[PDB]
Amino acid sequence: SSLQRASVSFNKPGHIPFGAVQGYAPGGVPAYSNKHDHYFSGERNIEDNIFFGFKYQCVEFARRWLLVRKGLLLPDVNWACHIFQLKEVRDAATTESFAVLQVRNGTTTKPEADALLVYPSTDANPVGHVGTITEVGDDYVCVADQNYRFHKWESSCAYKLKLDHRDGIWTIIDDIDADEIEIPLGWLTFPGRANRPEGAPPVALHPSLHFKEPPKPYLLRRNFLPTESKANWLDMNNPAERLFVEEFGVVSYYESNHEFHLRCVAYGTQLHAIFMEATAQVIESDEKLRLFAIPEEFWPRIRHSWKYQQTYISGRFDFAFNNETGEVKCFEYNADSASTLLECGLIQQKWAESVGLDKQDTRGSGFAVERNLKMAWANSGATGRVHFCVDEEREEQYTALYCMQAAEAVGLEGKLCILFDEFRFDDNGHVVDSDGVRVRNVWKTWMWESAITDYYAAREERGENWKPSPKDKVRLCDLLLGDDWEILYFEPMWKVIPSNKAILPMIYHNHPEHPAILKAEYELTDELRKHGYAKKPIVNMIYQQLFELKKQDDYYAIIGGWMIGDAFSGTGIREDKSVITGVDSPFAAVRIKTDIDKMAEDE
Ligand SMILES: [Br-]
Ligand SMILES: [Br-]
Ligand SMILES: [Cl-]
Ligand SMILES: [Cl-]
Ligand SMILES: [Cl-]
Ligand SMILES: [Cl-]
Ligand SMILES: [Cl-]
Repeated sequence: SSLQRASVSFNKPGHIPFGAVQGYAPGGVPAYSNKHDHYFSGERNIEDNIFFGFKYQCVEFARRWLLVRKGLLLPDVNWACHIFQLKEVRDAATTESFAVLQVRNGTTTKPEADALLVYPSTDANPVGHVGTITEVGDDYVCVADQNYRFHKWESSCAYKLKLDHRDGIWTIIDDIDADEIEIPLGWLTFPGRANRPEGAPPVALHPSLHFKEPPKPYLLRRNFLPTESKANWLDMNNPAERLFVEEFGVVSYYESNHEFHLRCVAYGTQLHAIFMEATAQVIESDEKLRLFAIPEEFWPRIRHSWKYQQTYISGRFDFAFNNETGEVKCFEYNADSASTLLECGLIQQKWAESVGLDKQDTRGSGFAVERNLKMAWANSGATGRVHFCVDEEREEQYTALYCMQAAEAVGLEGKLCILFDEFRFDDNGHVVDSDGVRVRNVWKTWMWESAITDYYAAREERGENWKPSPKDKVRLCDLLLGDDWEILYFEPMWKVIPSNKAILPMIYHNHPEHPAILKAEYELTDELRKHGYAKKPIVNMIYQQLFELKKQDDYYAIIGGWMIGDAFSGTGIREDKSVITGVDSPFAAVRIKTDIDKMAEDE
């Protein structure tokens, strides 16, 4: 019991883990959990060179289901909804094309089982959706799919939809969520092909239907000569974009193929899982917590943080990438607070528009950022007012205002706080703001170390019998390390752990397979002496292996990879001919070369 405000996590109640079997469609076709809406793993489902789809999206089910159930291969389709515009599929054995029949919703045709129901594209759901209709009642249809609902099925389908019948017309309506009604376009039948017998084994596919090995990934430094350029290209009204300009006063950017971007989504999301696992191990060990130099006095608190709050908004990986070898290696996870968010999720596209580089065939590397900040916030567990707290530093202010825009977009109320005078103590020692409201949610750039130092400093300046009264000005340590441990902090206190170089030998030991992990040890080893090592200490030592930074046009380049909530949501670059300090280094635009040009990340 004990915990007055609810613990929060991104594992929502109802939902089952990514990849757990939710249930089976008739014929023994399993539906896997995609964790939650709009989650994207970056990982392909391939058995025996048959590319089914992405782990686990809605089309992936459609396609898997069609093979097992009818012996027919659904062709490549970028957006679910485009399925309704298919005229033909293909035969698993002969490859001969095979005529689907398109049957529109809201006509005089009743729907029937073993059809692919297809929802349209909307301003509110841009790729649409595809399910299988497994049964058709008098007044409903049953649907089997992936990536719409996340529960353990209580039957052979995911859900039931209304089937309306008035004046001769049949209309499947999805009004389950009464404030997000959708009407499907219609459904594809496959007239002439019987279901495969139930408990028949799967057909083997003609090898000319094997997945074409994708192109090897590349990230390549390009030079462009803009024909059209815009004098003022940022929106000076928007406060975020203003503080940027007053901070920073034939061109260049990087081009990645779609495969490189997929490789980052997959490596990103997996590294995040790996760091989180590691972070649990540290949290449960007195020894490891002393190693990370967390003072013993803060263990109850950090441990509490870890139990109480399993949500978080941002963290940034630092990668190197080598074009010839294909290798992506991760140096570190700056999960407490990273610069570069506004640049990545806005300024670089804005810029690209200014030099006319947003042609049809490429996209802004951080297109997802905006939409995923909203989803982090919407699912963060924060409710009521959120205080965004920063220093007299513009870089932090535009970082903050950018997450406020996202916060305010999803129903949260926001208040930017520069330093600590917006706050006061009330009659009972609690921290409150200028309108008299008790603090409950705090997003901040202020670092936990800075707080821990201010706490130790504070400890004499007033003493140890001291108890806050309205007389006392609020300090950092009161705003982040006061007696109210149930304030949600964004980036929570446990985020110091995965940010700490001491986690690096632990993630190496737990998962040395991972193509992105670098060998790291607590002690020098003969093998590190051969490969080359860096001796990186902490807040004794850790030793990590070296990776070559390869140059293009003489520039070294480090890649930043954002986690926004649990989404890997984009990449940016900083480059330098000498040393990428990224306090003072030029940021570089990353563009992805790809309705024939749209992706799966949008689902
Ligand atoms: Br609450
Ligand atoms: Br940084
Ligand atoms: Cl897919
Ligand atoms: Cl009605
Ligand atoms: Cl058979
Ligand atoms: Cl403890
Ligand atoms: Cl409130």
